[PDB]
Amino acid sequence: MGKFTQRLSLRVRLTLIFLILASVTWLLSSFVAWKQTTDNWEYREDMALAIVAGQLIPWLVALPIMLIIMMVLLGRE
Repeated sequence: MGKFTQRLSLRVRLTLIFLILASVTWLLSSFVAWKQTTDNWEYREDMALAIVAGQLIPWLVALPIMLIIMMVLLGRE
């Protein structure tokens, strides 16, 4: 497998998607754990308009990342 040899943001395909997918899942978990309060099994914790934003933030950024991951293989995203 490659990616590590190239280490230029992105280059390979299929592997990077899985890697990022796992990274996103882990990130989401870390985010869920990263609870905020004051100043500036579980699954669905009682919250008004925060959990959605927390989940959305990484999603909005991850979405393009995935596209870029796949696009990089073509030549450029």
